[PDB]
Amino acid sequence: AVKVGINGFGRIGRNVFRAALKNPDIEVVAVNDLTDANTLAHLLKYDSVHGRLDAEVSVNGNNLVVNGKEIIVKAERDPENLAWGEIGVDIVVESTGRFTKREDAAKHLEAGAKKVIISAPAKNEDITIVMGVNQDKYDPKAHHVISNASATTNCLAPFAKVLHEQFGIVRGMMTTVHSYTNDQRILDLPHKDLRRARAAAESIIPTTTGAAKAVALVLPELKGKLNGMAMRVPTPNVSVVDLVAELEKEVTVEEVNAALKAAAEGELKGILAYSEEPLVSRDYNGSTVSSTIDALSTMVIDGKMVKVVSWYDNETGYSHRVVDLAAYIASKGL
Amino acid sequence: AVKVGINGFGRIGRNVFRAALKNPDIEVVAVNDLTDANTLAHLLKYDSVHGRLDAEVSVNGNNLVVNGKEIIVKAERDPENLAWGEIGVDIVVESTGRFTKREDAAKHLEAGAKKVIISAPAKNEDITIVMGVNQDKYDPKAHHVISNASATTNCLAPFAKVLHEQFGIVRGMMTTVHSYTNDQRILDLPHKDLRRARAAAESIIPTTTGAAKAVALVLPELKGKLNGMAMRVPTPNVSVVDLVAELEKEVTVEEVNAALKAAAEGELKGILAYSEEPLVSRDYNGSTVSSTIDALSTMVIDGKMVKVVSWYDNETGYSHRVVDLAAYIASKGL
Amino acid sequence: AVKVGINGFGRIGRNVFRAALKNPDIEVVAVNDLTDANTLAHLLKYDSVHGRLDAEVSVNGNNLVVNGKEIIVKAERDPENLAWGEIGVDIVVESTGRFTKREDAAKHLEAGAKKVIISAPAKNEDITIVMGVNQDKYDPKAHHVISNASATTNCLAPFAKVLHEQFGIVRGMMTTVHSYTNDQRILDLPHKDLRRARAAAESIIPTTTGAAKAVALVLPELKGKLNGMAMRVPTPNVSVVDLVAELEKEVTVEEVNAALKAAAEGELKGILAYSEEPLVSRDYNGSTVSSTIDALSTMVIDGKMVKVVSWYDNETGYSHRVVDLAAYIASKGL
Amino acid sequence: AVKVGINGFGRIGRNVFRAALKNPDIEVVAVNDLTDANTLAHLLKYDSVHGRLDAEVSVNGNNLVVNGKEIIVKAERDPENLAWGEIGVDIVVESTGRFTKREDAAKHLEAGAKKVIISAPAKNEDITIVMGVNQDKYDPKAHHVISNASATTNCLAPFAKVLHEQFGIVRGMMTTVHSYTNDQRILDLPHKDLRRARAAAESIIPTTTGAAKAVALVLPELKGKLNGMAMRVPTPNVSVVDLVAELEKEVTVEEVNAALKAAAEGELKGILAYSEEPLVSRDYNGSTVSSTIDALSTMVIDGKMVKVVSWYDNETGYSHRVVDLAAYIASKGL
Ligand SMILES: NC(=O)c1ccc[n+]([C@@H]2O[C@H](COP(=O)([O-])OP(=O)(O)OC[C@H]3O[C@@H](n4cnc5c(N)ncnc54)[C@H](O)[C@@H]3O)[C@@H](O)[C@H]2O)c1
Ligand SMILES: NC(=O)c1ccc[n+]([C@@H]2O[C@H](COP(=O)([O-])OP(=O)(O)OC[C@H]3O[C@@H](n4cnc5c(N)ncnc54)[C@H](O)[C@@H]3O)[C@@H](O)[C@H]2O)c1
Ligand SMILES: NC(=O)c1ccc[n+]([C@@H]2O[C@H](COP(=O)([O-])OP(=O)(O)OC[C@H]3O[C@@H](n4cnc5c(N)ncnc54)[C@H](O)[C@@H]3O)[C@@H](O)[C@H]2O)c1
Ligand SMILES: NC(=O)c1ccc[n+]([C@@H]2O[C@H](COP(=O)([O-])OP(=O)(O)OC[C@H]3O[C@@H](n4cnc5c(N)ncnc54)[C@H](O)[C@@H]3O)[C@@H](O)[C@H]2O)c1
Repeated sequence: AVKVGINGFGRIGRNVFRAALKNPDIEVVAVNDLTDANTLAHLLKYDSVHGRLDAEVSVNGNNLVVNGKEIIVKAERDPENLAWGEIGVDIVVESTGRFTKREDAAKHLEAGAKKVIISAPAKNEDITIVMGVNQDKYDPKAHHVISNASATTNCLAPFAKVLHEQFGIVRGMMTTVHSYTNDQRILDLPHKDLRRARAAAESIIPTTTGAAKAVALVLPELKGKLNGMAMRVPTPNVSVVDLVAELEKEVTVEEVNAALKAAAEGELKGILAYSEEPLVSRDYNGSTVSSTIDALSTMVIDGKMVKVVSWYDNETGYSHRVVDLAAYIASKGL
Repeated sequence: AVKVGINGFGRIGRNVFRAALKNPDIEVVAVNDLTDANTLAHLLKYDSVHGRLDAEVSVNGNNLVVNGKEIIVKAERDPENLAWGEIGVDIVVESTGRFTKREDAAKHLEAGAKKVIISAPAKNEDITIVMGVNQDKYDPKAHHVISNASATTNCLAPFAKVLHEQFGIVRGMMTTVHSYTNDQRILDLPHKDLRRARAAAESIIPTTTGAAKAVALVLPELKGKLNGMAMRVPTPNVSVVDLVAELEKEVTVEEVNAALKAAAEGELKGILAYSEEPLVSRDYNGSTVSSTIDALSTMVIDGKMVKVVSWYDNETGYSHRVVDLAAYIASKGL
Repeated sequence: AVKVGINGFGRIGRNVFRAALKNPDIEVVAVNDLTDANTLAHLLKYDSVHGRLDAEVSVNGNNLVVNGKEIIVKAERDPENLAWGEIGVDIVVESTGRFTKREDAAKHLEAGAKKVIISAPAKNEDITIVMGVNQDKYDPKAHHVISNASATTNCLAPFAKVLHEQFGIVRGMMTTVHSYTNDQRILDLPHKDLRRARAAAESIIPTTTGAAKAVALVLPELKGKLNGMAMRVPTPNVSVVDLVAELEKEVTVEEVNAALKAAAEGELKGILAYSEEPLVSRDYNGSTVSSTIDALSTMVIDGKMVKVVSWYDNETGYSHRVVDLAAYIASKGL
Repeated sequence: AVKVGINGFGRIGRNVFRAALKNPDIEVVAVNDLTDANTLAHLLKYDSVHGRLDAEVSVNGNNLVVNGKEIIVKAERDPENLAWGEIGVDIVVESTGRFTKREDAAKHLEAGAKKVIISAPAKNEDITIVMGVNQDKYDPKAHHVISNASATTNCLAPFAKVLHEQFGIVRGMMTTVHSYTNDQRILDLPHKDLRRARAAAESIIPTTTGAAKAVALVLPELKGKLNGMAMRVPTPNVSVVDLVAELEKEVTVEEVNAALKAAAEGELKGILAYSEEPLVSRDYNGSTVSSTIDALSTMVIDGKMVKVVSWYDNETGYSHRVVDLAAYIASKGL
């Protein structure tokens, strides 16, 4: 239905493409990176994390060919030269990781695009959205550069929403044991973050995260009530959020879990899931939801302090949300 | 000085041996396991985590020879047959992981030993000790089966003591992002804990930890106030404790860090350490302290909820504490 | 059609079960291990390597239930008490790793089974078979305890057969860069093989392998002409054989590759595959063939010496061959 | 004694710096990279692979301060702006990986340096040297841009030299199971080499190498007789060479090992080592020799074909050879 372009055909760019392949209302007509079609096709076909792409992939000139459909391949380092308008691209998924500033992402609009979805926390964006939490705040008239936040925020926000509405969150802190990403390093290389500069597959690497405070962007009532950190570990994909919060209402483990299960079946179905199985990260590789409560981990002290653990495939879940947001934004008229 | 025997020459047994080599007051004269001297000598000399042992290691008959001293090698799976008495062994380090219950650990006493140190949380032990927290409670007359707790409790207890004494802990929850251990599995094998049954180097594995509740054993005032869990990750060694606690007094990050640093350079020197550097797990491999505060991670919300993160080499640190405890127990008379 | 029993429901045991689910001619009616039905069910449903099993799995009493079919679960350490006869099991897949000697595997026969397939190299087996190479040598009247060799031998034999037949192998050496298995150790632990005793996910570990010499059992003309070793590395599954051989004829890379593809498309279709794609180990996870030639790696030096590289999913490919062998054996009369 | 500059303060650059701190004849007065002094100092102080540097490290403006010594820090992307001459730098270690072509490496000469050592195979270099094999071929008057070959070639050449002199090599093929390096990728990213584009810590990754070919550069008699490949695996450091060669005469494992042991204790002392211990990769971390024979792995088939396996710490060993070459080149006059 709506024509979409993807700038930065990497981990999120390609997984967003995989997700788009399952959404008939979304059509990816062009992608942009810093290599050639042959390379992007090879990477799209064979994935070290999600296996071979269950589709036909080939190349024809500067175009990828998936199931007969041709996708234009561009290699413009400067997004202002993408000429999105000429090929009718309305929504651009900005996932290079280099253009999170509005002034930069806005270059896509200058190139003829209508809307831009930054696949990460942004700066000076017109608004930040987390599907299932605040998409109703999207304004087609005033919002052109939208942030889909981070995978961590998309995992926490949904169940933070439930805990707050049902029991009221006074204050809380979280840690996300997160798999490594391409923003880290193989073997001790320069990095603005001296922790992320260290060999990713050899250590537990503490690093900051704005996910806790970013939750306030989608749930204003939580402003100043949350904070947290991250710990990158030697796993290629799938992460988990560990939240410890003080509640206004006195609760039991059963009550907390019941409320999370109810939200997973109702308001947040497809966004928040609920599991009573003793699973591990590998089990969630490929999961499309944004957050899956690990019910067995739920605990409470004095009926006022609770710990909630939730899984999330930082690649697949987030990419699906990006597509859901694309379709949602389009449904409001471009 | 004091004659020591080690039952279960594994990760702790061997690292305890390395630490013993550095203390003139403790002499390891015999070790017991389930293999021959050739095998134990090879494992002792070459370590995948701690490098080559800086000492001369050889074999005479079926006994070990380290720096000119002969170490008797036994291979009895039933501790009752160890005859520690015949060779003047007074203190036995029980580190097989199979004899944490008093009925099993006491067999060493039945066999001639005077004191037994269980290298883990125990059952029906005379007392559980964490050096730097409650070794003063040790009574040579009434205590014969002693537990040195777990590495996690040895990491948490030291700073929980500082936090409670200086600000007062109302309640709190912790999570330890822990390296995998020999209790886990290489590739999905049967295990009582269905999570620990899964490929250890492939996932983030949520599992239990008695550390939080065990802290009450050495700090009774914290009874019923703490709880937690563990996340086993793909690293071979070094772990980290993440504590989120509600304090009684209002505090600032600087006040919390100052108290921890004071204790680290004061009363808990050698046990608790304090670091303001942005380091990673590999950097703590070989660390001999029981707990190192990652000061850069300390945070506070509403001046009441605090997060404290502490590193610990679960093998080296704990092993050193086992030896310190042995020397301490010996100093009180056998 | 034929009722099959699996002794040792581990990596091979369970992956053989998966393969059997896709073969209407073989029905697994019972499995034996050292744990309960709940544990085996959990392990069968969630695999850290091959993902979630696409089938309904539940427990009923002390039995398993897969897609409405009930699978009997036993927990007999001694195979002689399995009572295969009483439940009509004619073929037993011996995959515990503890009964590779004929006298031990034969205990299944005393228990009522008619044929035993040892899922590994054996001792005193009536015959060793590699599907696609010598199944024609199987004699229903004289062969009751059959070995399906190792995964490495199943990978090498097929193309060693092609090379010898087309160009004649004078002599050769092979090395298999093999993923770790459950016969190794998580962290330096006693092991008859001092190399396999070392932390499996931490090093490149040289270890012996009888695959090269075993090829002689399925290809007699190669007796005394091949030898090799293995190198265990930090990967969970998928291995690769590296064969260097002196040939009788002088050849070119194109000639060698062409002959391998001819065999893959004809004589050994389904057993030997041919690939001209620049892939990596992850890409072969799930591959059901016994051997896939990495054509881009083929190399020839000074006309007479060649290097051929072939991939193989040591779990999936081998398990499918076990099932193919069971079906083949059954087609000859039980 | 001789003033040295390091271009590309990375894995080799920093480890070369470590080796130089041990050689009184080599004085590193400046290093160049693409970051700030604080970052380089931090990376030099804490190494994820080799541990904390045993020296005092601090920063003073644009200088590193190691044990009171001032080390100038530059950040010039273009080698021609380095002005080595102005600071008396005579020998430059080119270890960025971007200037292996003579035309590029020569830029250091234009900037005032007298000699350039390319820490890798090069293009149109004046000469390629492997200490212990052909340093005697270095000509101070004609050789200004020298290559110290690869770590792999430094491992193979020394023992290939012994085998050829003692038995005569007809032809041979090699494979080096190599730890991953910074030229690879964390998670499937564009790369000219489609194999190296794949997640490095997740697969066995075949990749080409001219190491066996480069041997002819230092041992001209082996021209056209060798070739090989590489296999990158999930280990951070330490690699191993696996050579299979056809000899001009029949030999036994004992004779091959005896000749290798003799050379390691004689002519190649310090370059070639010999071990009869059953070790693994982690055991060689820190090894300063270029090649250590794993005697237990030596094999021979049909009298004329041998397999020799040798270990090498690709970072430490090679870095030491770089320093050795610098001292050697200086001793010949600048
Ligand atoms: N990986 C995750 O788990 C995850 C989850 C949620 C959000 N994100 C966010 O998504 C963004 C991308 O992350 P990723 O993990 O996919 O990174 P990545 O490194 O895998 O992909 C980035 C891609 O963009 C390309 N690129 C870089 N500069 C370019 C330019 N100037 N023009 C065109 N293409 C260019 C790169 O070649 C690469 O293919 C980041 O902002 C990140 O924070 C990542
Ligand atoms: N690894 C850590 O981080 C850590 C830290 C603190 C405490 N611990 C505790 O220490 C104990 C041992 O742990 P580990 O990691 O050293 O385990 P391990 O598996 O590495 O070592 C156990 C050793 O005991 C031997 N053994 C087993 N049964 C025996 C028996 N019946 N008789 C004699 N020897 C026997 C084994 O062969 C092995 O060498 C456990 O109770 C564990 O919880 C572990
Ligand atoms: N894993 C591979 O890549 C591979 C490939 C080809 C062949 N094999 C061979 O297959 C065999 C099994 O290998 P694996 O990797 O599946 O091993 P594994 O350790 O994963 O499985 C062995 C199973 O047998 C069970 N067991 C042990 N003793 C038993 C007994 N006495 N009675 C009943 N059950 C028992 C264990 O609990 C476990 O579930 C070995 O002989 C091995 O050499 C392995
Ligand atoms: N790592 C090994 O095992 C090994 C062994 C022997 C030789 N080598 C070779 O040594 C070279 C470097 O390898 P490495 O592993 O140290 O790489 P690395 O990526 O760790 O280090 C390269 C360094 O150079 C810097 N750099 C890049 N371009 C630069 C420029 N234009 N100017 C100044 N600095 C620049 C990078 O910031 C980095 O610090 C390569 O040619 C490689 O093939 C590597």
